[PDB]
Parts: sequence; C-alpha cells; structure tokens
Amino acid sequence: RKTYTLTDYLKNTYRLKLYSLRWISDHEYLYKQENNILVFNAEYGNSSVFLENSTFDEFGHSINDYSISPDGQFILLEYNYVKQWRHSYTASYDIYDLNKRQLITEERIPNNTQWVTWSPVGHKLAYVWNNDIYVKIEPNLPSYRITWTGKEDIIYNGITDWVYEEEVFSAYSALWWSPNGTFLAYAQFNDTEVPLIEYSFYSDESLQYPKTVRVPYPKAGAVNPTVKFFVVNTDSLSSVTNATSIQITAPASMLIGDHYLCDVTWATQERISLQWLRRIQNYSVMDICDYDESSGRWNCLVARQHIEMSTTGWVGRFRPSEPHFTLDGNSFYKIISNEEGYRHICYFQIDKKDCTFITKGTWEVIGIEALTSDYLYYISNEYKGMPGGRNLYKIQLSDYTKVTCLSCELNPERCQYYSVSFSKEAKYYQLRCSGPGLPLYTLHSSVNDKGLRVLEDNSALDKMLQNVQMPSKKLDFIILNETKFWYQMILPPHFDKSKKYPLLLDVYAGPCSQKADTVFRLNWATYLASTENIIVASFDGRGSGYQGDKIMHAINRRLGTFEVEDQIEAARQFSKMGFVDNKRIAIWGWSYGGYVTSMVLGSGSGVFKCGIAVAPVSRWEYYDSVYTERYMGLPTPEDNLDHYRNSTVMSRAENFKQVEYLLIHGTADDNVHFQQSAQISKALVDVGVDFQAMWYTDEDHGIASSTAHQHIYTHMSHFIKQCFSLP
Amino acid sequence: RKTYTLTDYLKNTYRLKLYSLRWISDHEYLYKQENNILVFNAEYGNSSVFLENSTFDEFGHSINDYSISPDGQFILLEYNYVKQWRHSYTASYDIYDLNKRQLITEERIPNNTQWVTWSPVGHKLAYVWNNDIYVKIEPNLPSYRITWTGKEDIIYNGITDWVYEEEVFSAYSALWWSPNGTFLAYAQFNDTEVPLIEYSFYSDESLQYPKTVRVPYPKAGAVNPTVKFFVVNTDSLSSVTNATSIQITAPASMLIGDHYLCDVTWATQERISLQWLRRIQNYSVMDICDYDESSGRWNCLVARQHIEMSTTGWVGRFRPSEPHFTLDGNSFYKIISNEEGYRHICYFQIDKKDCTFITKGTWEVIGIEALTSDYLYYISNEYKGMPGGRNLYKIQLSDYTKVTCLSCELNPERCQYYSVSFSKEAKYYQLRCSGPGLPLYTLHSSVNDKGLRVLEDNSALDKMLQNVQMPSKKLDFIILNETKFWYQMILPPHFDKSKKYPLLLDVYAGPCSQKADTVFRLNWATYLASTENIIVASFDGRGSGYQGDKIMHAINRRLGTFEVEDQIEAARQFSKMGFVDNKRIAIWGWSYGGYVTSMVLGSGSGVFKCGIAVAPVSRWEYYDSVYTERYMGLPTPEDNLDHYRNSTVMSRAENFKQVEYLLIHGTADDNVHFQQSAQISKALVDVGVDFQAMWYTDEDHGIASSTAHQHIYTHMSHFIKQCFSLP
Ligand SMILES: *[C@@H]1O[C@H](CO)[C@@H](O[C@@H]2O[C@H](CO)[C@@H](O)[C@H](O)[C@H]2NC(C)=O)[C@H](O)[C@H]1NC(C)=O
Ligand SMILES: *[C@@H]1O[C@H](CO)[C@@H](O[C@@H]2O[C@H](CO)[C@@H](O)[C@H](O)[C@H]2NC(C)=O)[C@H](O)[C@H]1NC(C)=O
Ligand SMILES: COC(=O)CN1Cc2c(nc(C)c(CN)c2-c2ccc(Cl)cc2Cl)C1=O
Ligand SMILES: COC(=O)CN1Cc2c(nc(C)c(CN)c2-c2ccc(Cl)cc2Cl)C1=O
Ligand SMILES: *[C@@H]1O[C@H](CO)[C@@H](O)[C@H](O)[C@H]1NC(C)=O
Ligand SMILES: *[C@@H]1O[C@H](CO)[C@@H](O)[C@H](O)[C@H]1NC(C)=O
Ligand SMILES: *[C@@H]1O[C@H](CO)[C@@H](O)[C@H](O)[C@H]1NC(C)=O
Ligand SMILES: *[C@@H]1O[C@H](CO)[C@@H](O)[C@H](O)[C@H]1NC(C)=O
Ligand SMILES: *[C@@H]1O[C@H](CO)[C@@H](O)[C@H](O)[C@H]1NC(C)=O
Ligand SMILES: *[C@@H]1O[C@H](CO)[C@@H](O)[C@H](O)[C@H]1NC(C)=O
Ligand SMILES: *[C@@H]1O[C@H](CO)[C@@H](O)[C@H](O)[C@H]1NC(C)=O
Ligand SMILES: *[C@@H]1O[C@H](CO)[C@@H](O)[C@H](O)[C@H]1NC(C)=O
Ligand SMILES: *[C@@H]1O[C@H](CO)[C@@H](O)[C@H](O)[C@H]1NC(C)=O
Repeated sequence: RKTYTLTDYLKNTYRLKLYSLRWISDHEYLYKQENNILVFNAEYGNSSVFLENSTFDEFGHSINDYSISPDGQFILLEYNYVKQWRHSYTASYDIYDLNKRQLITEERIPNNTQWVTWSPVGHKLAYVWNNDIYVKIEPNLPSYRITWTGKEDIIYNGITDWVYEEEVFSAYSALWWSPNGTFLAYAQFNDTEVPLIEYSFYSDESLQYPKTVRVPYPKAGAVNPTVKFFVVNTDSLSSVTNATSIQITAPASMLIGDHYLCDVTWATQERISLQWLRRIQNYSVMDICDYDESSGRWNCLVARQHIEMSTTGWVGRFRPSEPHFTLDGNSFYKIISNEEGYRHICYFQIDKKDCTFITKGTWEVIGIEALTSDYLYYISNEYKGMPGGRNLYKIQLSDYTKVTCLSCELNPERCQYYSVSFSKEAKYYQLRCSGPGLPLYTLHSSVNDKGLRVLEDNSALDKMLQNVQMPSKKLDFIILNETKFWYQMILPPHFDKSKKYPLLLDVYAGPCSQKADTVFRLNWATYLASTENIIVASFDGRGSGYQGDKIMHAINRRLGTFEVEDQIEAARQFSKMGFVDNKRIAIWGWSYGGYVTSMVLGSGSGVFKCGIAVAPVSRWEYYDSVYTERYMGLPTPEDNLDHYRNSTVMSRAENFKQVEYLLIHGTADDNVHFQQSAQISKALVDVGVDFQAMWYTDEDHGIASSTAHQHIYTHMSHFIKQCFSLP
Repeated sequence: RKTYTLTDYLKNTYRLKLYSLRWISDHEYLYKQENNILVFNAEYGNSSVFLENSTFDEFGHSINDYSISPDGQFILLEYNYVKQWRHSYTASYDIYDLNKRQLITEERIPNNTQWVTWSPVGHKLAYVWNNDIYVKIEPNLPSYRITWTGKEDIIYNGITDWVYEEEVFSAYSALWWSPNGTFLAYAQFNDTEVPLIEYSFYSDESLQYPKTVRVPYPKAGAVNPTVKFFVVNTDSLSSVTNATSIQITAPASMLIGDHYLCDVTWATQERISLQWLRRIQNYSVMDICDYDESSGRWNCLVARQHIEMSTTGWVGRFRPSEPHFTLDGNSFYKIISNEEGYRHICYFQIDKKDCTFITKGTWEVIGIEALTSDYLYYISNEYKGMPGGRNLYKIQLSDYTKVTCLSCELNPERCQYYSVSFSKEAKYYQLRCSGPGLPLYTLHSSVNDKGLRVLEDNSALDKMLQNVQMPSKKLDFIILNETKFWYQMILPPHFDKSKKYPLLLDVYAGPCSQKADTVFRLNWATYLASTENIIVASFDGRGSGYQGDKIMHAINRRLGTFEVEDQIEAARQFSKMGFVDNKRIAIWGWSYGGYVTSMVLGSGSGVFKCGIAVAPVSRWEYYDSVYTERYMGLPTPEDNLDHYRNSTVMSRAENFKQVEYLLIHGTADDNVHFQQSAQISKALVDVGVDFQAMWYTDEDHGIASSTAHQHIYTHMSHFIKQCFSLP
C-alpha cells in the first residue's frame, strides 16, 4: 500500500481544486474554465460564456492575466510579465473593446508599466510608468500625465518603495480612486537618503561579469523614506494645463518626526480616511478629510482625529486596523483591542468621542468582512474556543446581543476554518472551508442565509487520497503556568502511541503567528509523516496571535526570548508524552522560523539532535525598519540597543558544537539578505564548530523557482533522514 | 608510537625549521635569530649582533618587517601592514638612523604607503603613495614628487594593477633602480576602461550594510590595462621644477595591437632591457635601450631587438624567461626551448643575431642562478633522469662540455631537491635541500666548491618524528603510449601491498605543473595517510611541466581535455595495482585542481566515488585575461570560442548524479570569483543533482585565515572519511 511521497509533494500528484471567482456586481461573478471566462448568476446558478478561450489565439503574446472594466465594456490584457518583489512587477498591456470586438491600437499603454487600475465604476484608467502617474479617461485617447517628479530608486509616485510594498501596504499600488471615479488619491515616497542593500546577481552563464543589485532598503534604525499624500480631480483634466494635485498634510502630531502613512480609505465621494503611524509604532492618528466644493481643497478638522496608543505593545496585529465605513460615511467600525487585551469590533461615530464595543469575549475577531444596513459580517475564532478555527458570523446592528454563526454548523466535522467573499452590496457570499477536511466551496444568499449550491467539493481528490496511506492531524493544547498553549501534530498513518517516533518541530513563532490550526494542507510535512513516519509538530507559544495581548505582547521589545523558550519547553512536553523518541528530536523553520530555529539550536538545551534554518534572521539590525522597530524599538543606547545585541544568533555560536546544523539561504534574497547567513557561518567558523550548508544561486527569500524548490526539499529530506537514521 | 593527526597538521605541532638569510655583500649575510638581527662572515662563520631585539621595545607599534639600507646606515620600520592581494599591501614606515641611533622625525614616509624600496647602493628611497611616485635622496630631507597622474583604480605609477600583480610581475612593485642608483625606471598602468568585478564584503558583525568591493579585473577577452614605461634621472632633481621623465616606447611590432610589458632588467649603468609580449602570447620582443649622455634620451636600436616566437604553444613556462647579463652587459644568457622542445641555456651577444645553446639533452634547465667570468650556475632536473628532482650545476664558460653537478652527491639519499642563494659576485652559496628527507641548509665556497658548515639540519624535528608513525612516499612512473608520466603516492605507515586501501587523488594539473616530486611535506595528505590509512596520489599527465614542450604543450588551446583525461587514466592505472580498493577512489583539488576535479567528476567515467573542488574555475570566460588567453587564446568566433564553450563545468552537470560532490568557495575570492562556483551549483540545481556545498564568508582564494583554514580541512576530512566508510 502506498504513501504520500516526496515526489508526490514535489510533482503535485494529488492536486487541491479551488474556486476563484470575481464578483462583478451584486449578483454575478466571473469564473475561468478551460480558459473560457464565464459569467455566473448567483441567484439561479445559470451561466454563459463571457469570453471564449479562442479569442486571442492570434495575439502573439502569452497572456498573464486579465482585467475587465467595471462596466463590462473593456478588458485589460496583461503580458510580458516580469516579477520584482513580493507584489511588484512590470508588464505590457493591451485593451480590447468588447462591444466592437477589437484590440485598441490608439494611445496604448506603454511597455514596462508598473501598475494599472480601472476606476471603480466606468472604464477610466490610472497607471504608473517610470515612477509617474498617468490617467486615460477613455482607452483610445491620449493620457494625461499627473506627476513629473518620478525617478528610479528615488521618487515613487503612485507605487511603493521596497519597505512600503513589503511591510505597510502589502502591495505595489499606491493609488486610490474615490468610489465615483472622480478623484484619484495617491502617495509619494522619497527614498533619497535611504541606504542601499547591495548584492550580486550572477544570471545566465553567458554573463561574464556579475551584476550588482542595489535596492533602497532601510535597515533597523536607518534613514526611512518620507511620504506625501495627494488628491487629483479626474473630471477637470486639461489637455493644455497640467493636473493640479492637491496635497493633504499629515497631522502635526506626526510631522514632529519620522512617521508612516499606513492606511487609505475613501469613506464617501468627498470623505477620505487617512491613518498615520509614528516611527515609534505605539501611536497612530486617523484623519477625516472632507472635500470643499468652493476652495477645491481638502480639510481634516483636527477636532475629528481618532487616536490610538498601546502600552503593552505596538498598534494592531501588524498595523493599525482597517476602518469599515457605514454607507453615509458618518460612522465606521474597526477592530480594536479591548480593556482585557482582546481584539473586538468597535463602533465609531465621526465627531463623537470614544467608540462602542459591539462584540466581546475571550476570543478575537479576525476580520470585518461586510456591512449592510442591518448586519455587520465578520470572521472570528469564537466557536468552541478554538483560537485556530475561523467561522463566519453576523451581528444585528439594531441589537448587538443577536449574533448568528453562519458557518459553525454547515458541516461541523469537515469544516472548522472559513474565509468568505461577498458580492457588491453583499446580497450573496461565497464560503470557503479550508479544513480540517478537504476544502469546500459553497454559495449562499444573504437574505435568509440559505445554501444555494455547492461550487467545489474536492471529491476528485478525496477519491485519490482514499488509495493513499495519509497522515492524520491532532490539534490540541497543553497548560503552562496555568495557560493553554495550542499545538498541532501531523501523525503517521496507523499511528501507535505505544511506539516511539522521531519528532520534527516545525517552527515559525514570529509575533502574532499561528502554527496550530484546523487547515488541511498537502505539504512537505505530509510526506515526512506519511512515508518516513515522522511526527511533525508545531506549537504556538508566547508571542503567538489571536489569543489576546497578554500572550501576543509577551514578546514586546524582547524578540528571541519567550518565543524561543516556549518552543524548547514544548518539545520537553512532547517527549514526556509516551510516543516520542527523545533521542531523535529535530527542528526547522524558514524566515523568522530560521532565526528561532537557530536560537534554539544555540540555546544548549540538549533537546534537539539537529535542525535546519532557511533564510533566517541572524540579528535584528540586519532586517527592515518597519518590521523590526515595531517589536524592538530603535537600536540606540537610549532605546533597546542592549536587547538588539543580546539577541543575535552569532553570540551563541559555541553551543552549536552540541548539534547538527544545516544553514540554507538564497544569494539574491532581497528580504532577509544573504548577509544574515554570511554572518552566521563566519561566527561558527571563528569558534571552531562544524556544520552543513547550502547556498542557492540567484534565489530570493522564496527559493521558489521550480528547480530550486525541488532541490532544497530534496536536500533537507536527506539531512533529516541521516539525522534520524532513516532508510 | 602515535599517529600524525589532523590536529597536528592544523596546530603545526611538527614544525620545519628554516634558514633565511640575505646576502649583504660578497661575503656577509644577515640572519634574524630570536628577533636579533645578525651579520655573518661566510668564510669563517663568525657573527655580530647588528641590532638587538631589545632595540625597539618602546617603539609603540608592532613592527611587521624591516629593511636595512644597502650601506647599513638606515633601517626601515614597516608597521600597520594591511594586506591587499597576493603581493600588494599598504603600511606605515619609520626610518631609524643607525649612526645617530634615533628615529628620523620629519619628512616622514606617509601613512598608507604602497611600496618602498632602497636604491641598490646607498640610502636613496623610492615610494608610492596615492598611486604616485616619490623620491628621497636622504631620509631626513623632503621627497620629490615624480608623478602627478596617480588615481585610485585608474592610473597606477610604480605599482601594478590586479592582473599585472598576479599574472605578470608576481609583485605589487613596478619600480626598477639602475645598479648605480642614478636612474629610476618605472611602469605606468591605465585601467580606465577595464571592467570591474564586484562582490560583497560582510566585515564584522557590527557592519550594518555589506560593503561592495570593486576591482578593475580583465576577464578573458575583455579590455586590458594599457602600459607605459618611464625612466627618471634621480640625481638631477630640482626642488623648484617638476622632475622630467623619459618614456621608452614599445616596439612598432607591439603597438599594432594589445601587448604587455613582461620584463625589466638593468644590464649596465646605462643599458636597460625591456621584454614585451603580444596579447596573443605567441610572440615577444626584447628591446635593448641605451642612455644617450647628450640627448638625455634612451634609444633602442631595432637592429638589437631579440625576437622569441612559438608555433607549438605560448612563450616561456608562464612568461618569457629573464635574461642574465654578463658584467659588461654586452651579452647575456636566457632559458629557451630548443628544437627538440626542451628548455635550455642559450648565449646571446648584443648586435649579433640568433643564439648558442650551452646545454642540451632530454631534461630541462629550471633557472639560471649565478654568473661569473668562469662559470654559469644553474638548477636543472637532469640528475638520474628524474623530472621531479632538482640540482645545482656549474658549466665552464670556456668549455661547455665540462659541466659539474654541485649538489647531486652531497647527501644522495636525503637530498634530491635543491634551491640555492649566492652572495654578490657568487663568492659563496647557500644550498637548500627540501627532500625527500628533512630539509637541510648548508653553506659553501665557490672557489673549490667546498663545504663550509651546516646551517640547519632539522635535528629537533627529526627527534620529534621518531615518536610518530609517518607515512612514506613512492615516486615512480607509468607508461601511457610509450611515454613516461610520473606520479607520487603518500603511503600509510606499515603499507602492506597485499591489502586494499582507499585512494584519494590529489590534483592540480594546470599547464606546467608538477605534483610528482621529491620534496618533503607535512600536510593534509600526511594526516590522511598516517591516521586514516588512505593513499594520496598525485599524477603529472599531459600539460605538466619540466619535461619538454611535447608534453607541456599538449594542452595548448585545449584546457580541460588531455589533463582531465590523464588524471582519470592514472586512476584506472592505480585500480590495476592490487593494493587499491577500486570502490573507494576519491578526487580533490584547489583552484585549477578544482576545475580539473570538477571536469573529472562530471566525465561519467565511473572511476571516482566522490570528490571535492575548492574555489574551482568553472568557465574560462570567468578567469583573468593574461592567464586564460595564454593557453586558450581569445573567446571570439574568429579565435577559440568553441572550445571556451566546450570546456565548462556547467555543461557536465547531469553526470554528477553519479557522484558525491563537495563544492567549496570563499565569498571574498578576488581571484577565482565566487561567481564561478555560483554558476556550478545553479547548473546542478537546474538538473536535479544533489550535492554538498560550503561557502566561506569573507575568505579569499587562499581560505587561509587561521580559523577558516582549520574549518575547511575539518569539513573536508569528514566528507572524505564518510565517503570511504572510515570510522
Ligand atoms: C526628496 O528628498 C530629498 C532629500 O531631502 C529632497 O532633496 C532636498 O531638497 C531640498 C529643497 O529643495 C534641498 O535644498 C536639499 O539640498 C535636498 N537634499 C538632498 C539630500 O538632496 C528632494 O527635494 C525631495 N524630492 C521631492 C520631489 O520631494
Ligand atoms: C588612460 O586611458 C584613458 C582611456 O584611453 C585616457 O582617456 C582618454 O584620453 C584623451 C583625453 O584625456 C581622450 O582620448 C579622451 O578624452 C579619453 N577617453 C576616455 C575613454 O577617457 C586617459 O587619458 C589615460 N590616462 C593617462 C594618464 O594616460
Ligand atoms: C508562515 O510563513 C510565513 O509567514 C512566511 N512569511 C514570512 C513573512 C511573510 N510575509 C511578510 C509580509 C513578512 C514581513 N516581512 C514576513 C517575514 C516575517 C519575519 C521575517 Cl524575519 C521575515 C519575513 Cl520575510 C510571509 O509570507
Ligand atoms: C600548487 O598550488 C598552486 O599552484 C597554488 N596557486 C594557484 C596559482 C598560484 N599562483 C599563481 C600566480 C596563479 C596564477 N593566477 C595561480 C592560479 C592558476 C590557475 C588558476 Cl585557475 C587560479 C590560480 Cl590562482 C598559486 O600559488
Ligand atoms: C441566466 O438566465 C437568465 C434567463 O434565461 C438570463 O436572462 C441571464 O442572462 C442568464 N445568465 C447568465 C449568466 O447566463
Ligand atoms: C512594446 O515593446 C515592443 C517590442 O519592440 C514593441 O513592438 C511595442 O510597440 C511596444 N508597445 C508599446 C505600446 O509601446
Ligand atoms: C463624484 O463625486 C464628486 C464629489 O464632488 C462630484 O463632483 C461628482 O459629480 C461625482 N461624479 C459623478 C460621476 O457624478
Ligand atoms: C512560566 O513561569 C516560569 C516562572 O516561574 C517561567 O520561567 C516560564 O518561562 C513560564 N512559562 C510560560 C510558558 O509562561
Ligand atoms: C632577545 O635576544 C636574547 C638573546 O640575546 C634572547 O635570549 C631573548 O629571548 C630574545 N627575545 C625575543 C625572542 O624577543
Ligand atoms: C668575523 O671575524 C673577523 C676577525 O675578527 C672580524 O674582522 C669580522 O668583523 C667578524 N665578522 C662578523 C660578521 O662579526
Ligand atoms: C599616520 O597616522 C598616525 C596616527 O594614526 C600618526 O602617528 C602619524 O602622524 C601619521 N603619519 C604620517 C607621517 O602621516
Ligand atoms: C651612475 O651612472 C650614471 C650614468 O652614467 C652617472 O650619471 C652617475 O654619475 C653614476 N653615479 C655614480 C654612483 O658614480
Ligand atoms: C594514448 O593514445 C591513445 C590513442 O590515441 C589516446 O586515447 C590516449 O589519450 C593517449 N594517452 C596519453 C596519456 O598520451
């Protein structure tokens, strides 16, 4: 009988099916099938072919992706796609007129465009090229240039610099249409005095001299980019006169020093919400800015600011939370940490003090998913007090005591982890179950929360998997210091608690992380358990999220401490359970996981025979400002420098003579710079410790090229097997 | 007895003693002993403390080296030494007045000085600072600036650029004083359009942003530096006027294209000898330039030019040979390949054509060591027909047939490999034997070649070794197509020819190499054999040197062919022998030996179980122009592009599936760039080949920092032990 093998993982023998749909109104969505784009009707479920797979057979370009305008009239073809960072890329674009059934060859969008976006209604375009913003009112018309200051690596108009892309917006885009399509609001980043990270890129053999890449990248404590915010009136664009961009300045309480622009949210046609964050991330201000027909300006009455401070930690999970505005724009809801340090939905009224908590309890709201005049819909982990579960809920605005679980009972044994996607106005929603069973995609009508139809049930995979000796997953908790800390175990098939198993501790452990959940996954761990009979465990210790601030904030200004400790204690706890061979306990982790793995291996606890660290952080000054300073403050004598210095991997090099260690890193890693591992190895060498290593030429933090991905997991499997004396 | 362990090797428990002396005249030499600098009288052996170690105890800095003026009145104190490349470095200098017995304290030699040399007689000084040349007639007086054009990385006056340092002069210095001390000849290098190799330097843990190092470095086929030659009259310096330099122009036959300046030899007070080499190293011209007392010009009669060509390969072993001029500078002797392709001594007379061979036979002269009116002294490998042996000979200038060997029989069992050092005018000579027994330094008088005394017999080290089971060395040969090819084997103690032993093949194998010889080494192989009972073998196949052009030139324009092939065939030959476990055969090599080890490992021969390659070349376009083009020509379609592309390691990646490979490279390698290995590993990952790797943070080609050195051999030893299943 067979098992889930390494080749299965690497080669994708058993594929998860999905159902990715694009709502295009209050009752229809688009859906790709045989590369035919179909349009569906939510209420009745009937469909027709919106775009035939054949339409562009004569395009003479492989088509990367497509974007239909809000009004159906036009579709954007994305080709020549070249990836930059986690979100950024370049591409060439073409516009196809749907009514005329024709490619547009007039006033085309330039190659090497950095970003493109339809207006939210109609068919207007905004795009960025050479760091400047252009606007096309109609596809076949000359575009209007909005900014002239754009300049590679120095001035970014309408797009983010490296650190804004990665740590702040989670996007390349830095443009925001008003609901109307009347205003285009945008940010400008100035990286003039941001230092450059520099590394070699070797490329194809034929390249004689290696390239040096140079990326403005503020390390902890370094000079940060600066930011401005502008709003342009798209209706009044001259062909003679330049576009008059109106600037909105950050509150004076932010201007006093370094700060970030961290959220942009149109409330109405004439109200924009701006959240700003001090470089010290325990203080942020939400501005409410109104447009003035008479002056054409925008004013943010100081009196109506909204202020957030934290004292236990930083602000928000990873950032101040997103505001969700009631349609009229005079109030909003947003997730806020209550007085017991739990994250719950708060109701805010413009021009009124405080806010009002509409939810409470020892559990947390994960997200606000939709808002109607009667209901607010959110995801939380309240069901069964499982912090690693997700369920959809709705709360009646006219009586907060009335909360209905929409997903809890749909199928209580297969589905414990949901995400949701609502139609415009939310007449329908698509529920997406991620586990613990096979993923299940279903459609529902809001009116009386009625199941309409099943979209995808992964029955095809279920069948295949029935023929395989698959692992099972235990999700549970242990109690330390009278506190529940949750963990999971992927257990080998025909598990026998009277046998001894080798145990590999799979670690991430970064602030607000969660490695114990109810999600179904087919990954490297599946293979280790199925084929090699290894228990793969993870554990959520202090620092972990979704369980309140008392736990999440335990790591405030003290990274590489409690979260490192707790991993070690959890492994102590796992052995005491009678089915673990304490002579064979390993540990591995990527990114922040590689750091923690390293710190543990270097702790000298003698609990771990061996471990692997992939692209780990080695010391916090090496990593980016926005992320690092959030948890560690500044590395100055007046601030937290002492703990910056007491928390390096290097400083533990001696203890590595107790373990077998494998360090791996990509040479073109723009994120966790190869530097971080280069310093780890030099410290190990300098102190006489043997270890194993592997670099990946031209791979970034993802090491995700098809060949490298395969190569690394093959390399690590060999290492773990050796370590465990496995055949 | 105990064994010779890895620790002994790395800790240098068994030290070889040396006797390094400097001839200061025809009959005295300087010798440093316990940091006391002594003068010695050669005839009688008596001595004097020229300078007590106590002398600079309050100096204030650690003194790195010292240089005593020829006339013994001054001594340079070199301190603050920072290493650059193989030969180059900067340092600070103080001068100490022997008479006055004090430190000159004004008009000091600047900090960050690049080269200093005393004139050949007296106490003038030449030095280089910020790429410009300066001269001091007296240590206390202010210097005169000879050149004003110096610019970092661009204009080099009196010092070499990277590639000239490494491949041409084997020195940083480009300064030549006339024997007199009147003239100062210097070269000037222009690297204006030479491409720069760029790589990261990580530095200490505290450096936040890696530094990027940038070095002008011509890769094969790229733009080479250009070169100019100048001579200044050091006597007529003016404190008011800029000093005037006379340029010596390369011959017309060199100026037609790219060329090098490869040799500068003063022949008399007023005759200078310049050798030039075409970028195609097929062709060289020696110029003889005479000083015109009136013209104040230097002239090179075309009629005097001596032209050296080759149709078989390149010119010289690694470069045109150096000329040795007779007293009057009217004639000279030079090593030259004869009609049978053997390298022998040739006698030239200025203003006459062609030349006369004064030695011949199927062996080769290695170097001309001293010249008198009665005899010419030289080192050759004639004795007992052994190519790996070395002996001092003299040949009677009035009868070439009368050639007497001066060392062959001193101690024929202990000594078969000698180098030599003569006093001025060759009155005395020091002999330095290096094997196959322990090194032995003797002193001798030329008048009747009588032995005067033993300087160092290594009796201490002999004693220590009595308590150690040392390996032994076999030096034999084998036949490949009716031709002899030499090899050596470090054999374990108590070698039993009935048993099977694993065998590690130690390879360099570059053009004109020799790894089979009679010298005594305490090294890694010594450990492998003594302790782990491994046979380490080296083999000199085609392309190896000192056996004539037929062999050395076999590889011309075809690196990575016969020499790779022949290493393999030697392995097979060894498998034939009945004390070799043909299932346990490894291979390893550094630098060129790394390239070869890789090409062999990817041959698919099946002969080798595993191998290690340390900072190997992978593609010839990645290495430097002077060295690569010497054997490969240019990487153009016109010239040798096809073989450049057919000789890469990357193209063999698939066959590595058949072997265990370990690939090691220092990240700061300025010589064989990390690039080279970066391109190997990528090709290996692209095709699913698993292998082992290790990078050395901030180490260069030498990987010689004490800790890294200890680390690389510890890692490699684990690998080899593992591959041979040794406990
Ligand atoms: C981006 O920031 C840079 C750096 O501050 C600005 O350059 C400065 O501009 C001022 C005022 O024009 C000059 O007096 C300074 O000399 C400049 N300093 C530096 C470091 O260059 C630049 O103006 C900003 N660019 C934009 C368009 O916002
Ligand atoms: C070093 O070589 C460079 C490149 O040939 C010389 O630069 C040229 O020199 C003259 C004027 O200086 C003109 O041909 C060009 O303006 C220069 N071209 C380039 C590429 O710069 C330079 O003069 C040389 N320097 C010395 C001291 O010889
Ligand atoms: C469970 O696995 C993961 O969470 C993988 N990661 C790591 C990760 C991801 N996303 C963002 C935005 C960030 C912040 N830089 C990170 C991240 C976090 C810590 C370090 Cl030290 C490095 C990195 Cl890059 C992501 O997807
Ligand atoms: C037996 O050990 C050795 O031969 C060690 N080497 C290698 C070496 C040495 N010297 C010079 C001048 C050179 C020319 N660049 C080299 C060399 C030769 C070929 C390559 Cl591919 C790389 C290199 Cl660096 C030296 O001492
Ligand atoms: C669904 O059916 C109705 C009635 O036939 C039709 O009007 C509508 O266009 C159909 N929708 C799709 C998406 O095919
Ligand atoms: C994009 O580049 C291609 C390649 O030459 C060119 O043919 C095309 O015209 C460019 N597209 C636009 C809109 O400039
Ligand atoms: C959108 O809102 C703005 C707000 O002033 C208004 O001027 C404009 O008329 C609106 N656009 C449309 C399409 O009506
Ligand atoms: C529990 O408390 C003890 C203090 O007695 C501490 O050492 C340990 O780290 C704590 N563990 C957890 C998980 O909080
Ligand atoms: C200096 O010289 C004396 C012998 O004259 C010697 O005994 C002493 O140890 C030396 N000091 C050193 C080695 O620095
Ligand atoms: C050696 O001895 C002789 C005789 O006294 C003396 O003249 C000479 O200076 C001595 N040489 C040295 C180097 O001390
Ligand atoms: C070199 O600098 C050192 C101190 O760094 C100082 O002793 C000296 O003055 C300098 N030397 C000269 C002559 O420039
Ligand atoms: C050295 O030789 C040069 C060239 O002939 C001459 O000008 C000078 O006088 C000589 N100096 C000495 C040391 O006699
Ligand atoms: C000997 O000759 C054979 C036949 O050409 C050839 O394959 C081999 O490479 C040669 N070996 C040597 C070492 O010359």
